Amino acid sequence: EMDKRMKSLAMTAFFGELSTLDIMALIMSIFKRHPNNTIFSVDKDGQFMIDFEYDNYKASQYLDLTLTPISGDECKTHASSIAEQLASVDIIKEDISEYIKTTPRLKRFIKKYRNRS
Repeated sequence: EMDKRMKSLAMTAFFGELSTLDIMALIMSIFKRHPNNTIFSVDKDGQFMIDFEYDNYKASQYLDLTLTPISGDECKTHASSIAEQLASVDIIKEDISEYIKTTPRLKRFIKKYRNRS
């Protein structure tokens, strides 16, 4: 089930700073857990996001987002965001340590997480 600390941090200290990709990288980094699959989605405001599906939850749930599967037409509309996020996912997977290290908000997040006070 979802980690209560990660959720809290994502919704306060890092409110609005994190993407579903960030959440996937952090889950990988903190918990060594990988998604089962990816879902091409869009949010309330037609922003494209790859969402990540795990055993009992999605990455988007850490951000309290209500996303919807992309339609056929939105595939064309979001082709550029699709290619950038795919490219990022492969980067994250290749060396999660380097990504956390070189992504300032993620590195900060790991610090805030590893310190309950």
